[PDB]
Formats: sequence, structure tokens, C-alpha cells
Amino acid sequence: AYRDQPLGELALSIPRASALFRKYDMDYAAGGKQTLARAAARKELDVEVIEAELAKLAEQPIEKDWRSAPLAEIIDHIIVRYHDRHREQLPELILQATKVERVHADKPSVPKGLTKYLTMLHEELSSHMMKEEQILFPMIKQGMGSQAMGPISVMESEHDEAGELLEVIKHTTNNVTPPPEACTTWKAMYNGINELIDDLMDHISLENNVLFPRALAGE
Ligand SMILES: [Cl-]
Ligand SMILES: [O]
Ligand SMILES: [Zn+2]
Ligand SMILES: [Zn+2]
Repeated sequence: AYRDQPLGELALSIPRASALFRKYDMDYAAGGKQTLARAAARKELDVEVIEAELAKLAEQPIEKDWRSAPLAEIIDHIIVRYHDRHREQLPELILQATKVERVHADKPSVPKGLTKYLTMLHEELSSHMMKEEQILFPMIKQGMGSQAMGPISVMESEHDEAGELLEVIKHTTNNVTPPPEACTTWKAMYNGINELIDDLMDHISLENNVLFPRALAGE
């Protein structure tokens, strides 16, 4: 009964479901409590077809399941797999976008504003991740997860803001689709943007859907 399940649980229980939800622009990361039914209905999508596709993915080799993993292990995974990679990814994308916007300034397809939006994302995500690393993650490791309502509500609000920047980035780049006349830098940059989006949604999903609720529950 997949349509009646929350998007968060689906993304965390079925491998490559994340990419499927990315394809349909369903926010399993910050909107992970919403049922598939409501998500699909809002987008005028055929939920039976989506239920079928999830079933196909569900037959595949059962991946690493973070839902019951120890919180300290989730934390260490986040820091290394996501926070450190974002800190490397964003500066590079910023350089590339600066070049693309300059070199192709005359083209109507140029993603005007992209450098600015990536710069904002980098600045905001950097300060956010530092707060997590300095206070929230240590407090959870030190058994104070049940006391983290304050920081968690702020971090979740900031996750929603990161989502809004991702939407603006997607809009500016025609849903990260390079035009016919794009060359190697522009195409490679769009591949990097898709990778950043994929990673950031999975990162936010792991925080919002696993780490934060389990921490508050005293696990
Ligand atoms: Cl190019
Ligand atoms: O984060
Ligand atoms: Zn984080
Ligand atoms: Zn976060």
C-alpha cells in the first residue's frame, strides 16, 4: 500500500526510490511526512504507475538501512559523505558558473543568476553545517538528543530554505537541462549540480527523517 506510506519511509526502505522521487520532483527530504498519494495527486501523476515502479526497485538488492543504525554512526556518515563533500563541491560549481555566465552572457539560454544562487547556498550551508558539527551532533552523541528540540527546529527551518534555493537553481537551469549549444564546462557543471542536489536531498532526508526524530525520542 505504497500510496499510503510517507515519502520519507519509501526513500529510506527502497533503493534508488530517491532518484525516482527526484524525477517526479517529490520532496521526500523536507516533505518526507507527506504520503505518496497526496504528493502524486498534487502533481496530477498516476499513483498506480509510481506504485508499480517502486515495486520493481523493491525487488533489487536490499541496501544499507539507516533507519535503525546507531545515531553516532549516522552522524559520522553525514559529516564525511555529505558535509565534507558539499564543502568541496560548491566552490568548484561557483567557479564553473562564473565562467559559464561570463562566456555565454549573450545567449538567451545562459543561466543568469546561477553564480549568485550557488554562492548563497554555499554561504548558508557552510554556517548551518558548522552549527550541526559544533553543537547538535555532539549533543546527540553525548546523550542529550531528547533536549535538542530548539536546534532541531532551527535546522529544519534552514533545510526548507536550502530547498527553496535548490528550486531557484533548478528553475534558472531549465531543470538542470543544458541547452543544445552548451559545451563541456556547461554540461559538466550541470552534472555537478545534479550530483549536489542528489546528495543534499539524501543528506536532508537522513537528518529530517532519521536522525532528528530518533534523537528527540531518546535513541
Ligand atoms: Cl561551455
Ligand atoms: O545539514
Ligand atoms: Zn547536515
Ligand atoms: Zn542540516
